[PDB]
Amino acid sequence: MIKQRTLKNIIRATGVGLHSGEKVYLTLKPAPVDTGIVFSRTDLDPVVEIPARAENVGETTMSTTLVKGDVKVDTVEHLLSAMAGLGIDNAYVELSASEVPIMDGSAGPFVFLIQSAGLQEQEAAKKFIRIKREVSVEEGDKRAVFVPFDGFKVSFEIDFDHPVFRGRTQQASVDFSSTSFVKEVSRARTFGFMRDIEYLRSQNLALGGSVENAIVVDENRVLNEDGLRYEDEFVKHKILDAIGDLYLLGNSLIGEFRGFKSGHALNNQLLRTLIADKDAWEVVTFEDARTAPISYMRP
Ligand SMILES: C[C@H](O)c1nccn1CCCc1ccc(Cl)cc1
Ligand SMILES: [Cl-]
Ligand SMILES: [Zn+2]
Repeated sequence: MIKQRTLKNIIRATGVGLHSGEKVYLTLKPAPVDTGIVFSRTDLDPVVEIPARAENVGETTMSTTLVKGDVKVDTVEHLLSAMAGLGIDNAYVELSASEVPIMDGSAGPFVFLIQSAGLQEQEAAKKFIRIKREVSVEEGDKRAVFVPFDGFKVSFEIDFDHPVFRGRTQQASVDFSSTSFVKEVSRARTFGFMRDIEYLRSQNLALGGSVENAIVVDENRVLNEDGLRYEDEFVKHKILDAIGDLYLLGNSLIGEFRGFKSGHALNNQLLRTLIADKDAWEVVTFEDARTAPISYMRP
C-alpha cells in the first residue's frame, strides 16, 4: 500500500521573518501517524499548538496566517509547499517567533532541510481527498476553482498591470510530481514591487524584505543583479503559494486546481467551500502503488 511519511531525523534552521523582521529559530521533528502538520510556539508558557488546517487560517491579506485566539503563526505557505512537494504527512514544526523564516523567499531551503533529515515511511495508509465534482469561488475580477482530474494539476493565470510584463498576462500549468516540484516549482522566489514601497511599510509589512530574500521590481525592470531563476518565475511562485495553501486541507489532493488573479484569501476561501460541499469529495487510500496516480520522492 501507499504509506504516510514523516521525518527520519530532527533538523534545526535559523532565519528572519519577511513581514515581522525578527530572527526566528525553526525546528522540524518526526510525528506519529495521522498527526498531520502541527505548528508549535516554544517561546510561550505554556507551549501553544496551532494545527496546520484550513479552519485555523485567520489573516490572508499578504500571507497565510494561522490563529488560535491570542497566538499566531505567520507566512506558512512556502514551508507547507515543500512539505506537500515531498509528500510529508506528519511533522512537528517548532518556532521561537510569530513568523516562519523567509529564507531565500522560495521553498528550496526547506526542501534541502527535508531531504537531509530524510523521509520515514510509517505503518499506516496514506489518505487523499479526491475531487468528485467542480467547486468555484469569485471575488470581483479574481477567481479560483477545483475540478476533477486523475492526478494533481495546478494552473495559474496572472493579469498584472505592471510594465515588467510587456502588456501580457502570465500563464503556467504544472502536472504535479515530487521530481517536477523541486526543479520546476520549488526555486521560484517571492516578489515585491517598488510601487508598493510606501503602502507596504505603513502597515508594518515586508520589514525584512530585501534583494537577498525576494524579487524586487522597479518600474523599468527586475533590479536583482542576476535576474530571474525561471523566465516565468512570478507565475511559478503563485503556483508555489497555492500548493502550500491547499495542503491545509490536511491531505494530498487528487484533482485539478485553476487560479485566475487569485491569492491566499481566495485559496483559503476555496478550501472551506469544498469542505462544506461533502457531495464534491471523498477520502481514498491505495492498496497498490501502480493503481495510484500521484508520484512522490522515495526516501
Ligand atoms: C509572502 C507571500 O508568500 C508572497 N509571495 C509572493 C509575494 N508575496 C507577498 C510578499 C510581499 C513583499 C513585499 C515587499 C517585498 Cl520587498 C517583499 C515581499
Ligand atoms: Cl503573537
Ligand atoms: Zn509566496
